[PDB]
Amino acid sequence: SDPLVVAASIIGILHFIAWTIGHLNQIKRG
Amino acid sequence: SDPLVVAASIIGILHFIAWTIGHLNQIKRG
Amino acid sequence: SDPLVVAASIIGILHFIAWTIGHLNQIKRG
Amino acid sequence: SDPLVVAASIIGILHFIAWTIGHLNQIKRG
Repeated sequence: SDPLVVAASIIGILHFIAWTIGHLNQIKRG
Repeated sequence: SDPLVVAASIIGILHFIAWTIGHLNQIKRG
Repeated sequence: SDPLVVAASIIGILHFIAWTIGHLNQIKRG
Repeated sequence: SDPLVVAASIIGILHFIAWTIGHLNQIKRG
C-alpha cells in the first residue's frame, strides 16, 4: 500500500550501469 | 506520516536528467 | 524509532553540492 | 524485517566511494 518508495529504488541500481561507462576516462591516455 | 522519505525521491530523478549532460564526453566532445 | 531511513537522505544532499563540480566538463567542452 | 528499504541505502554509500575517483580529472590533468 505504498510502492512509491520501493518504485524509486529501481532508479538507484539503474544509474550504476551507466557509472561503468564513465570509467572510460580513467584508463585510456590515463 | 510526513513526506520526508518521498521528498528525497525528487532528488533521485534529478540525477537522470543531469546524467545526460555528462554523457556528452563519452559520446563525442566535438 | 527508525531514523535509519532518514539518515540515508542526509547523504543524498551531499552528492548535490559536488555535482556542481562535474559541470566543469560542460563549461569547458562546448 | 523487510530490509527492502535499507538495501537501497547501501546504494547511497556506494556513490560516495566511486565519486572520489571521478575527482581525478581536476585534482590532476596529464
